[PDB]
Amino acid sequence: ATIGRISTGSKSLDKLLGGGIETQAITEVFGEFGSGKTQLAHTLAVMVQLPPEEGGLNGSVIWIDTENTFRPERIREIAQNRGLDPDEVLKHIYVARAFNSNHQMLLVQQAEDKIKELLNTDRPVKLLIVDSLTSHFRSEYIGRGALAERQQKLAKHLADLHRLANLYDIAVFVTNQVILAHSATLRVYLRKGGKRIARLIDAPEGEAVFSITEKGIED
Repeated sequence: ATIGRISTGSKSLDKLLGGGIETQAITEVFGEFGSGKTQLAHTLAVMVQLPPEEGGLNGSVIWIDTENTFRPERIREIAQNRGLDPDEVLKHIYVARAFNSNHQMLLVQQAEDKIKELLNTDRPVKLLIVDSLTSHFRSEYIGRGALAERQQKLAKHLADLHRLANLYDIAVFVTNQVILAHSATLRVYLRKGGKRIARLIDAPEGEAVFSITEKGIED
């Protein structure tokens, strides 16, 4: 299948990304606490629901929330301010809270069932968010021996995610609060300037700049 691209809501960030985040890929955003990673996730969860000519993929969203940071009210605000019905937008976001890293891994398997269920509806899954990708792995795999073990478990989790992205034409978007290997397709470093600034890592070589607004994010 030909890939799709989901606009972020920011023209600046979209250019940095070549149009938006890609389906059949894992995009990792990483940066310190408060950089805006979860804001970007909320914005994408709305943008993907737009029709293709408006930068969306008429898609549903699966959201694996590991830090209890999903906020329906924020979805409502973003949807309303972009001309969309808040309750309809929320209906197409399927959220599961991951209790620990093992549960988080199982939730990826369960996600495949929902992806199959919606595959031939008018709104197939087009975005799968994991926020935070790494928080449970950080708290559980710690101390001598943990670097190898944690990295192996993460890699396998990411391989499961890559398979869903590639098999079912989905954009996977993951967040990571920050010498280690990484297996995401594209890594985006995000930092706070009221501006937020994004740079592609190990990959346009410039930087994108955007604001957090009532529309999610925008230039």
